[PDB]
Amino acid sequence: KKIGLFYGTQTGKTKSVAEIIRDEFGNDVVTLHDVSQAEVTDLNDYQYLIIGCPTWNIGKLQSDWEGLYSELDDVDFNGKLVAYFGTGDQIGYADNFQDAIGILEEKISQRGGKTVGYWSTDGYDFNDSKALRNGKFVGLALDEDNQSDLTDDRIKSWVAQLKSEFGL
Ligand SMILES: Cc1cc2nc3c(=O)[nH]c(=O)nc-3n(C[C@H](O)[C@H](O)[C@H](O)COP(=O)(O)O)c2cc1C
Repeated sequence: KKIGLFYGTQTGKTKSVAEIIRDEFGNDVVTLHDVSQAEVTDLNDYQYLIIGCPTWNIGKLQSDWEGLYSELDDVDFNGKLVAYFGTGDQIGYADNFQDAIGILEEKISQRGGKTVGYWSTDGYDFNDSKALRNGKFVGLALDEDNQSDLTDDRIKSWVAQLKSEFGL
């Protein structure tokens, strides 16, 4: 209802984290949107938005989000509060860890979106990320490949941080 969660997924991993974020907020609060089936004007249907995106070869947006990225100039995000999460592999892609949510955040915040849900880099091992803003991550960084065991507590903490920042 109130929050729209817009995710893109190639191997199902960002999709399953989205479901866990959805159940943590309440199914009554967040509705899931796979960007493969989305129009970019679907983002207009919400004042509170959650962006979910993994980084793929080579340091690119997942392909469904990549498709929409070009059209982001056609939507106005002013007044909207926007959160970001991604899944990533910090061991194999230490130079591009979570680039996708940083790429998306740059554009959306430029087109009006107000970023909520900044996350600590304490607990990760990487060299570089387009997702860094004053030494914080732009949203929750998940690692299902190397750090899957940490993911449930990260979601629980971040959703609680978000419920508070969104005003639920
Ligand atoms: C060929 C390939 C390229 C990848 N490139 C990156 C990348 O540059 N940055 C990153 O953080 N993770 C990278 N990864 C890891 C994926 O982002 C990670 O496994 C993610 O969870 C996949 O999410 P999805 O299942 O929702 O598509 C790559 C994985 C594959 C197999």
